[PDB]
Amino acid sequence: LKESYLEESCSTITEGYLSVLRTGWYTNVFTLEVGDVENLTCADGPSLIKTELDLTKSALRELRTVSADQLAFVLGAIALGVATAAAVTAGVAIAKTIRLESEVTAIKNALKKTNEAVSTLGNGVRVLATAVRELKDFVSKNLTRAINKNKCDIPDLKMAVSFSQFNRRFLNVVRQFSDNAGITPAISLDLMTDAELARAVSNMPTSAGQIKLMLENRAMVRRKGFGILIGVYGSSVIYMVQLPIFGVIDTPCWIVKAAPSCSEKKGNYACLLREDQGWYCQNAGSTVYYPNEKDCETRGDHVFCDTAAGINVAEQSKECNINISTTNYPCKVSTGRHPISMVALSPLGALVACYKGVSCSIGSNRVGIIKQLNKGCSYITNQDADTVTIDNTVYQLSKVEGEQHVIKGRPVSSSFDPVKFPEDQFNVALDQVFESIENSQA
Amino acid sequence: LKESYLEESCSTITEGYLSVLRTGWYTNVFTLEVGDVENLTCADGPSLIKTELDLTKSALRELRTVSADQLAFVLGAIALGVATAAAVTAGVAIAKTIRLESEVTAIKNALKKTNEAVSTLGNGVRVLATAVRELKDFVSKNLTRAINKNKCDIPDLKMAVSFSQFNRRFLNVVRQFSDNAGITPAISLDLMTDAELARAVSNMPTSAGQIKLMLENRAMVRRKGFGILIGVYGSSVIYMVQLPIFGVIDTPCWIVKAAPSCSEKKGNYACLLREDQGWYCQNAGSTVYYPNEKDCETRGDHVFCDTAAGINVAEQSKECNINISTTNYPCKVSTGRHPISMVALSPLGALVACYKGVSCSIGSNRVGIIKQLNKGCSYITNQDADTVTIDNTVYQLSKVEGEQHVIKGRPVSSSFDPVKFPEDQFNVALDQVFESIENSQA
Amino acid sequence: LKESYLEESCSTITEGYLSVLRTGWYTNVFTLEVGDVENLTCADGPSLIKTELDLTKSALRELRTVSADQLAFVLGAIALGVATAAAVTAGVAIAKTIRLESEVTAIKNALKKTNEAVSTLGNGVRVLATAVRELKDFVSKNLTRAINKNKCDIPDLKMAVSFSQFNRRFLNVVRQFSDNAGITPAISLDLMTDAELARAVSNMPTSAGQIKLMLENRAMVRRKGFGILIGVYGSSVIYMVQLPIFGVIDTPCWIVKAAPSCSEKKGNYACLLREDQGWYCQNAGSTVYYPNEKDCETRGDHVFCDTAAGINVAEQSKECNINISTTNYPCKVSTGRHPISMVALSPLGALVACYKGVSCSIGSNRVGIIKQLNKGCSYITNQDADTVTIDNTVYQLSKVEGEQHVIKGRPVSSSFDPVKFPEDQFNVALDQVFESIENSQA
Ligand SMILES: *[C@@H]1O[C@H](CO)[C@@H](O[C@@H]2O[C@H](CO)[C@@H](O[C@@H]3O[C@H](CO)[C@@H](O)[C@H](O[C@H]4O[C@H](CO)[C@@H](O)[C@H](O)[C@@H]4O)[C@@H]3O)[C@H](O)[C@H]2NC(C)=O)[C@H](O)[C@H]1NC(C)=O
Ligand SMILES: *[C@@H]1O[C@H](CO)[C@@H](O[C@@H]2O[C@H](CO)[C@@H](O[C@@H]3O[C@H](CO)[C@@H](O)[C@H](O[C@H]4O[C@H](CO)[C@@H](O)[C@H](O)[C@@H]4O)[C@@H]3O)[C@H](O)[C@H]2NC(C)=O)[C@H](O)[C@H]1NC(C)=O
Ligand SMILES: *[C@@H]1O[C@H](CO)[C@@H](O[C@@H]2O[C@H](CO)[C@@H](O[C@@H]3O[C@H](CO)[C@@H](O)[C@H](O[C@H]4O[C@H](CO)[C@@H](O)[C@H](O)[C@@H]4O)[C@@H]3O)[C@H](O)[C@H]2NC(C)=O)[C@H](O)[C@H]1NC(C)=O
Ligand SMILES: *[C@@H]1O[C@H](CO)[C@@H](O[C@@H]2O[C@H](CO)[C@@H](O)[C@H](O)[C@H]2NC(C)=O)[C@H](O)[C@H]1NC(C)=O
Ligand SMILES: *[C@@H]1O[C@H](CO)[C@@H](O[C@@H]2O[C@H](CO)[C@@H](O)[C@H](O)[C@H]2NC(C)=O)[C@H](O)[C@H]1NC(C)=O
Ligand SMILES: *[C@@H]1O[C@H](CO)[C@@H](O[C@@H]2O[C@H](CO)[C@@H](O)[C@H](O)[C@H]2NC(C)=O)[C@H](O)[C@H]1NC(C)=O
Ligand SMILES: *[C@@H]1O[C@H](CO)[C@@H](O)[C@H](O)[C@H]1NC(C)=O
Ligand SMILES: *[C@@H]1O[C@H](CO)[C@@H](O)[C@H](O)[C@H]1NC(C)=O
Ligand SMILES: *[C@@H]1O[C@H](CO)[C@@H](O)[C@H](O)[C@H]1NC(C)=O
Repeated sequence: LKESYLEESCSTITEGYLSVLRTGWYTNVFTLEVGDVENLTCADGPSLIKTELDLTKSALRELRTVSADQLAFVLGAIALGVATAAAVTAGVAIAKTIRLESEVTAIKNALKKTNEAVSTLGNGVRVLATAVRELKDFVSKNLTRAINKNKCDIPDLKMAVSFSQFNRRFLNVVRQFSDNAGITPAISLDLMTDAELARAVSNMPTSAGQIKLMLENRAMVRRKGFGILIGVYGSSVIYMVQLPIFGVIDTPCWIVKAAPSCSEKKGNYACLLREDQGWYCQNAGSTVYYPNEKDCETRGDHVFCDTAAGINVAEQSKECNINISTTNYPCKVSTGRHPISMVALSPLGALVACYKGVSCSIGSNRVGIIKQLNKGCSYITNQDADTVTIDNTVYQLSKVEGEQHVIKGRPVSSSFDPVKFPEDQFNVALDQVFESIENSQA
Repeated sequence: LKESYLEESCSTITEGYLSVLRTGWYTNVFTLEVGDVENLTCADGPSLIKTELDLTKSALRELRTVSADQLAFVLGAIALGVATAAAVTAGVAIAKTIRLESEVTAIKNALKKTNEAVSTLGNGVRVLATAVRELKDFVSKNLTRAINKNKCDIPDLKMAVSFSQFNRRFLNVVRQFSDNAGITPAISLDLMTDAELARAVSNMPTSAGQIKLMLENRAMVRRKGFGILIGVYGSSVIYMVQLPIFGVIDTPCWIVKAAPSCSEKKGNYACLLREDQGWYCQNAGSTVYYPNEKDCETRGDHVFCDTAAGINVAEQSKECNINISTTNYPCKVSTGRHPISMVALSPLGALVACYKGVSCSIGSNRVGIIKQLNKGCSYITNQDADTVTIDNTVYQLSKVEGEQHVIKGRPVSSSFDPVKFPEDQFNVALDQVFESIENSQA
Repeated sequence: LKESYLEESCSTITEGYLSVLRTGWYTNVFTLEVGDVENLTCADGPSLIKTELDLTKSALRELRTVSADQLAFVLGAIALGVATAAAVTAGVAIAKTIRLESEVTAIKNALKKTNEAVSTLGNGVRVLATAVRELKDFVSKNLTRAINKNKCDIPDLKMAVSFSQFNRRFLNVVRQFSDNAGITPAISLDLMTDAELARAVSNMPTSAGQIKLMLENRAMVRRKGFGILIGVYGSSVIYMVQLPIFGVIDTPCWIVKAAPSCSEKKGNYACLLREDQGWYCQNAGSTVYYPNEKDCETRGDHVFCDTAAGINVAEQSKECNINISTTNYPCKVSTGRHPISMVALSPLGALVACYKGVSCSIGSNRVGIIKQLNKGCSYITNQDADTVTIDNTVYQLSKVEGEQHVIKGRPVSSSFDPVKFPEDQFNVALDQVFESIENSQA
């Protein structure tokens, strides 16, 4: 990793990250076979088996009041919530195909002689179909034989404990779908075991290196996917799991951090703040800007981003890290007439905007307070310090390793006359700030 | 459903939705009876029963370090987080009444001879009271008799397994309240079973059709409610569940989507974006605008909205979908001098803002890439395509069925001279953009 | 608590709150000993013990595809998400030290003869180390002896049920880390029991009163901390729990609420809205402003705030509650030319902005609709009413007790000529609104 402190704008850019981009969704349809449990009855009073049977029938009946479909410029603000909404739209759209009675029987037909099969739906979409039959097999082969004419308080406690082991997964699947109205927020271990997740990732329509990274880091696949209830069909619970396809890996990414750049003359301030902070990743000849926090996530040098969360930006947008004052690109900034003191942590350090009214210092976990910082924008290396403080507020630096570089330059905010600085601006092109000053003076 | 593409503003409006509005809260107070478990002791070493007894006493003691109260213009930004905060304020306010010692004894008195009773609190609020006594009954009638003088390693394993079945609900109730500091985020199956949820909804102060919809879709009632711990009173755990009352159903709702409308002349751009996107629902003679995402949620043609999340808007606000340029209503927009290419998915299609610098196409799940899109704002029907792409970013269209209509009109952005277009604006009335151009030229 | 209604700005300030500020993180490292389970085999077919053994080995193997690090001006917008990101950076930074093989052996060495030990890491940071050995002890001392040559279908069901009791905690630890990709969102009862949480809080580097408050309210410590997986080392699962250190308590805090202040003349409106809403707390000679919702949380008179979420503001910023029009502090506001009717709930009442187009009233839970409100900004006491409504939207008031006071003053919005009121402003200093009017007229 290589981090550049951009002195002219009180910002950093950290390069050397490797992309892991979610480019598609792989659909794994499940049929969890429960078995013939309605036709089982316990009439000999309270029992361990009766308790497990009553839980199982109550969970199966509860599943029918759950339904996932039919009833039973500020760049960051433009992209906010898009990927999350896009994920639900995609999942609900294919669930509409799967929910058809004919599509379900076709799924069950593909699973008659095996526990896994690749299937194509009526809309031409290819999915993986998986059967889960232990509970049905236990009910048919073992439990029903032991309840000869409705006597469940049998001396075999192994049978009662076996029942509670075999129905645990089905009960959790019902809990997770009933609590979330049919759309789970993630892929639990009851929707998809480790073996099933490894089997589904291996079947994804992408290349070997992508599948190897997803297999070796499948807890992240778990975290980025979700499950949708399709419905109950006979004694089978049918749901689908949307698995993220990380189809592009190891392309260049970089992150931009920024803090308020304030310059003062005669007690008055001119301040600006870069509004292009966040992650950038390249793919197939274009650069995508991911302006919102929840949309990208690092694991070491790799950054996991949802492509549906980004905005395609021009290549020239990188000149905001180069010649922000003179560039022809409309570099986005906000402005203020009064300073904000704060800390913007970087991958390899911290940006410290320390202005009049606060005290700032850097600290060591072994040695304590190292030094007080001077007023202005300061760049602290995580080799220089372990913590940075604004007054008493502690900011713990990362310990990520990499080379830091200072790209010298007079802060653009220093060129402003505070007496002529415009009204506070929010997410405006920087040349519109200059245009405001130049027009108001003419 | 009927979707109109508004060519003059690069936006859509989809009508035909049916409201499900949360209008009130129904309070269900629970007394979970644990029984006399403190006066039980296991002195014969490690045991299955001892393990279950130690879990139960540890969970009961842990519940006393949990407390829910006392210690032991940009329309979207104005409404953000209001409903969530309002829900907690309402729940904490009535929990203040219920937490009184006199109010608790009155609740316990109403439940002496039955497991459910309608009760009125000292503040005149009517609640449902529910008793849960299995664990107390098992402890009193069964477990205590088997521990004759502190010997728990008894040959009866049925007793140990029965204990672990009977205490499971109480342990989960303690887990859910301890992890969330007394205020659960939703209504779990341990706070309220399917039968208890069906009983509470049936007792709600609303009409039959509302109760029928809530009963048949009670997983959504689960998802929109939450639970508050009241405290431990003797051997009884007392909590309350706030259940959403969907008191208004099947009134007209509609959703507005929008994408940047950009017009270019001689390499310069004038762009605007509608800032009135989101859900609108009518009720009792007024129109409520729900500007934030998490506040409404669809299930087919029905949309579930929290009324505390909306802003009452004038009826005339709908003319932004009709005569946005000439209307007297202050239609909210943002502006830019440079284009943003993006996709805004609609219920029945997609708005594609495709401008210089990116490539856009529409695809089919059977046939592949259908066609490249021309530069400008395009409306794609979900009958025309299955996916829309900006460069490599895929947006999956919905498969919702309904009639699409194009309402022709010259884009308002085409009327602007880019050389005279104002500084970037955020959530301003559209006539203030024209006023800025007209004033700056005078 | 003492609440002041500020008539000149349609806002309230509520004083008398006591701070509970998260000032640091205490790290509790765990080694959960699983035991020699790989070298156990069941070859006699299906068994209860085999099922528990297969779950345990599958959970142990699944834990190796989980990794938390390396792969296997608008004040509110500036501070949004800072504390959450800072918490993860701090936790990942110390996990980098703990993940070293030498650091792990040192932790295991400190725990050889005891279940708890204070240890200092190579980076000079002091942590608490905790061992959890029941599952290993059960596997070594009890389970392995019962499987004499791979026969697990033994007549001892006590052994099978004991196994399922002893492995429950380890299975849940694996579930919570696998679902969240190694970084749990909170501290569950399986990461840290009540006794371990009480032991860790008692060891925190803070004063007695802070530890007593944290001990007596440790469910909030649970809610504000989280856990990070370090890895699997032999048969030991190693994770760390970041516990919030509430190192400052009972210093003054106050909250500011606001609603649109609109004045109309001849059918035209001039409106402003205070944009300094939120929590303020004092500490060590400075005032910190917490502009975002999720960053502070009340429990009675105490408010729990994360210090990493705030912005250090000048003491003079409080004059926005005193002389907002004449003060030299740049009091932040937004503006509009058209009114927004809404309700801003206060700790001891409600601000009601009731303008043309809507109807507003206050209600009682015993008596019903009390009275219709007049147009303008109204302050309702929670002693006056139980609910406030805008049209049909109900806002339930709190029942918090305290003294209310009206600080009389002509609304600043009344001083504006609507015909000369500027374009809509977002988060601008109030004197810049006056400057816009005065400059545009010159
Ligand atoms: C802000 O900074 C960016 C990045 O530094 C800068 O963009 C760069 O501009 C230079 C201007 O020369 C580009 O270099 C040119 O590239 C073209 C081909 O595309 C060449 O034909 C040019 O060659 C001429 O000049 C050479 C000497 O400089 C001669 O050797 C040659 O014979 C030609 O006369 C020249 O190399 C460069 O490609 C871009 N870089 C990128 C990545 O865009 C931008 O101009 C700056 N903006 C400002 C300050 O206005
Ligand atoms: C933007 O579009 C909206 C919606 O299209 C539009 O609002 C509409 O304005 C028309 C103007 O006529 C309204 O229709 C009038 O309604 C009143 C009663 O409220 C009638 O008295 C009027 O009748 C007169 O004109 C009729 C012929 O048009 C004659 O037959 C009659 O004898 C009268 O002379 C007339 O019907 C209409 O009600 C509204 N619609 C709504 C829902 O508000 C608005 O004016 C447009 N704004 C612009 C472009 O400035
Ligand atoms: C907006 O309101 C705030 C708060 O009310 C206000 O700040 C206050 O200003 C007064 C102005 O007098 C300050 O009081 C002064 O404090 C200094 C010491 O710091 C004293 O030297 C001054 O004493 C002189 O005046 C006294 C009589 O008023 C005489 O008795 C004495 O002999 C001196 O002549 C005086 O007490 C006060 O400290 C501040 N308060 C705070 C907390 O800042 C602000 O000025 C207002 N802004 C406006 C309306 O412009
Ligand atoms: C359910 O019943 C089947 C059939 O009796 C059991 O499977 C048999 O197990 C014995 C060993 O006890 C083997 O010798 C047989 O070959 C098995 N037969 C078949 C068809 O698999 C099974 O163990 C029972 N399940 C439980 C949990 O007890
Ligand atoms: C707890 O003890 C009660 C009382 O002995 C049990 O209830 C009895 O069950 C028998 C059948 O075994 C019936 O014939 C009696 O009529 C029941 N009596 C009453 C008063 O209900 C109960 O089954 C025991 N519970 C458990 C879980 O074993
Ligand atoms: C695991 O085995 C140990 C050793 O046999 C058991 O501990 C003994 O328990 C008996 C009572 O049954 C005591 O009299 C002994 O003093 C204990 N010995 C030791 C060394 O602790 C232990 O109970 C077994 N665990 C389980 C769950 O059965
Ligand atoms: C219960 O028995 C009836 C009659 O034999 C049968 O038609 C029905 O399918 C059975 N139920 C299940 C779930 O198999
Ligand atoms: C335990 O026994 C004492 C004395 O008999 C009694 O007062 C107390 O209420 C009992 N505890 C419970 C929880 O019933
Ligand atoms: C299993 O047995 C081998 C050989 O005795 C030993 O080296 C290994 O450490 C054992 N596994 C565990 C987890 O102890």
